[PDB]
Amino acid sequence: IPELRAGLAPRDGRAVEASFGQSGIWLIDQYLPNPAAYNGPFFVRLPFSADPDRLHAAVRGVLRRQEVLRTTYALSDGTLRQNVSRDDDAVVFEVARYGDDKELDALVHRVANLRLDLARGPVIAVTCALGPANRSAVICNIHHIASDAASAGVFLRELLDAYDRLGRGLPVEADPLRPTYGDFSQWYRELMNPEALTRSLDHFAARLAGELPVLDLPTDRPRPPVKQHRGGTLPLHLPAAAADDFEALARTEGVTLFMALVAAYAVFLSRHTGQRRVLIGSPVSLRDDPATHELIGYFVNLVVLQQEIDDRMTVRDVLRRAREEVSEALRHKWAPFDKVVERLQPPRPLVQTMLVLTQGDAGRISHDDTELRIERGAAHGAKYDLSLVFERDSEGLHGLIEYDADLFDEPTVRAMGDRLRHLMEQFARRPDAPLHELEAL
Amino acid sequence: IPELRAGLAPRDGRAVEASFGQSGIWLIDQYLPNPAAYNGPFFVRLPFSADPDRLHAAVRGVLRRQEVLRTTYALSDGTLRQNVSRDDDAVVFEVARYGDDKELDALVHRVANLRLDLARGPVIAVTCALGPANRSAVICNIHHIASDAASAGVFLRELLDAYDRLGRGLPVEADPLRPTYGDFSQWYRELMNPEALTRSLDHFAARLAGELPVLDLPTDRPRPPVKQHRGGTLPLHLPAAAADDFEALARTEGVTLFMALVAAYAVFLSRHTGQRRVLIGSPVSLRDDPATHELIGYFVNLVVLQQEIDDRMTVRDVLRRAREEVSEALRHKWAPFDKVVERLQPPPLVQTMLVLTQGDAGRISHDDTELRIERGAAHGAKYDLSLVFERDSEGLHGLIEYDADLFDEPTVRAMGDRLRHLMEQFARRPDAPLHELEAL
Ligand SMILES: [K+]
Ligand SMILES: [K+]
Ligand SMILES: [K+]
Ligand SMILES: [K+]
Repeated sequence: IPELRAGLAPRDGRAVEASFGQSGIWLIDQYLPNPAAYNGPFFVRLPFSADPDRLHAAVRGVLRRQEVLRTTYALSDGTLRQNVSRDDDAVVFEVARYGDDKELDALVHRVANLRLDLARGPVIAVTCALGPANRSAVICNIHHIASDAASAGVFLRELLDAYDRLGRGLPVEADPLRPTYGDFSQWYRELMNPEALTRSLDHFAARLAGELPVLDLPTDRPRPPVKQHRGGTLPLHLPAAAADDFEALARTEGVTLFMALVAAYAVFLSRHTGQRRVLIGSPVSLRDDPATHELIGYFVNLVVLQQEIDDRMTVRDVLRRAREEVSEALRHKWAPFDKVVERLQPPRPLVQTMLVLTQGDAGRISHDDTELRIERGAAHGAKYDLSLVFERDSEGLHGLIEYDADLFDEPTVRAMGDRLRHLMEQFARRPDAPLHELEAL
Repeated sequence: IPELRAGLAPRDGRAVEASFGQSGIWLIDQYLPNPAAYNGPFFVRLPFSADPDRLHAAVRGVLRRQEVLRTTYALSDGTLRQNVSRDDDAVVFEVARYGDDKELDALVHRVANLRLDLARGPVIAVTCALGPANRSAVICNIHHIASDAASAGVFLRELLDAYDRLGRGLPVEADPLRPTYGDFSQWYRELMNPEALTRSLDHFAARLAGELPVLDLPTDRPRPPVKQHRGGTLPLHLPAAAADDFEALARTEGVTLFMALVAAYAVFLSRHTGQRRVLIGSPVSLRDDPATHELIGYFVNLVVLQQEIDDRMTVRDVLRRAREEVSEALRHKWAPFDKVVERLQPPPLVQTMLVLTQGDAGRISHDDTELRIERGAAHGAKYDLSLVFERDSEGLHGLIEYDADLFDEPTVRAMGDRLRHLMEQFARRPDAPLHELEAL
């Protein structure tokens, strides 16, 4: 797998083609809300009161060092292109006040519900929120065509570094040795040469051949003709003990934590739908190369995982079947989801639910000897029926549910969450047990 | 002024043309937020824990009795039509929970940010919010084309009444003797016959002739090429004392409270813009006839008020000049705003607005206890800023709705402070020339 190098894309001024991910995203954009909350608008509470003018000047420094934040999109002869502008002030900005968490959440909602223009920009909004005493907060919305979950950490590190440099009178400018998102976009297209792309597509086309199941969850309402794009969230409240045991199960059985969650979630879905086969989408990070680790952009590909469940399999059986499914999918993870879709020709996609695992250390930023936390807003467009979003660090494993309120009332979701965390507790307690001997509630 | 009668529009099934207001609203409709907060998504805290299934059944009863909630819109031969459906379940509904004010505001925000489809519907969203103890809340979003500020009280009275009737096994059905929004729409077109419409348009075309000023407020940011539809709100915090004196000022000088607010706001704007002439829009209620008082719909027309201010006029001068401008404008208030705009051909007309509601429309009685109608704070900032006043039994108060594309909040807080200061001075020195009312 070749290394990403700066200058791969023409540094002459010619506009680079959008990456596989940007192209799929641009196609669907209808000025909807952010599809998901885990990778959406965010904020960080500061243990000082930030100066608004210098914070704004720090933001312009971040735009200079982060080329995707100055990028708009347009078709040029049948090809979508990334048009980079020199204007480091293309940000939707405001200074506002709050006195408590409710007032802060009101400011977050305003930022989170912007519907940014991809043709003209800006693609980023920032609010400098002034709190009581020595408190303040930065609120940020980056359009998902220009970001992913990890981008939030990148943005805040760049912003706090620029803030501090500008305070010391130092300059804040682009790193010419760092690759851009345009370089990564070209690198991705070179990686997916025609033979390598057919090979990876061929894999998923074989795995997902035939009549695929459509997730059949019990709902409070039928799917409406008009989607209203109204997402809810609900924390799992997975007990710390059960969470620690679930992590212990994973390593004891030789599976990653993610493989374990995928298996338990598949069992949960199989029970609730009465369906043997379940499909779970997962957004896999493409940040393998460390040259991507300080770049804002869409460094993700959605990968489809298929599992077959029945209640005579044991916990250990499903863990090991998830290990094989995840292993092969990750081996072909560079297959762009939208080309997988095009190759499969479903009845117009593939997946109606998603599972995500983040390392909680990506939501932790050190600044001036203190630790800061990246917090997500709760509002989203409910792209899927429901998405399980897990985060694990040394301090423990925890999760939340993002759900489509067009289908579910919140107590239904709380009941689902209640069964899922119970199941996960039984998984760790009885790896040898057949699933039918794991009793409900 | 003819009476509104039920059956004015054919009860045969032929689709009535949209009202003047609905037409203007439909033309602009993209998929933007509610333009303003004062007339936007709302909620009411209930002193019991509502039963979700019966509350949903109550909502279907309101749809049956309130025909605009079952209306969608579509052109048919160059004419916008109100297509009424019999589906009393066309509502964006959910049941959700809250344990404190923050969690409730989270449920309000989700309802408030829906972008309802005018061609397909639903045009209404309702959330049955289950709180702690024996407490709950109803959260509601009705599209601007199908409502006005007063509609929220109509909706909630209908809802609580239906809820109780369904509890006692009684039926909840349409009142055939009550006119519909379709009747009002046809009544409005008959009222604005060609001669009567030309007369009212002629009035505003003469009053508003020439090069109109464009509100020139100091902003923190220039007006952006891409509007982001990001509204803020800021409470004015008008002291009870000054608010009472201000009301007392109005009565003593023989002007309505609204007239007094219009004068003080115009003075405030002239000072902040450096402009002698200021235009203020005001949404005027068209619910004169008591036959409209239990109807949900857009019963409003925007009217443009023009005022000339300089600092040698006294408080009493601007009060009496506001009296004449408002009196004449109200006399021609049926002239549809969009037709006034078409007649004037601007390069619309007003960049700011003033509203006065009677807080008795924001207060409803249920089983001996009084309930308050509360507005969300999110909106699309249709105007640079809008001053929203409400006068109830407890006093007079106001808030500012503002465009965050232009203003940071501390700028708006400083404006609200100068406007509140000015209004106190108005009441203290009605004889004084304005140049003797010093800032701060
Ligand atoms: K502070
Ligand atoms: K505030
Ligand atoms: K909740
Ligand atoms: K309750």
